[PDB]
Amino acid sequence: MAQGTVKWFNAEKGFGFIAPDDGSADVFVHYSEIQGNGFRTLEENQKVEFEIGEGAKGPQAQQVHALGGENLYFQGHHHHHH
Repeated sequence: MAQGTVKWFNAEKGFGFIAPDDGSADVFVHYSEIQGNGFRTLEENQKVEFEIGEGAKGPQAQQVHALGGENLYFQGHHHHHH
């Protein structure tokens, strides 16, 4: 297993790269391997968990589950006070 942060992901094409927490070997992401909430996509600068395997472009992220990270959205901006 491995975790990291998707450094960039092309949602249109369905591929990208993650910077693993394991020292970041630049793991290649592919939408078919992504395990999301219905989406097979990732957001740039998002935390993620995956399994590094061997692909044509080097290390490939298999079973790519989006961890998220910054989950404090829609709690501010407009009236962070009752």
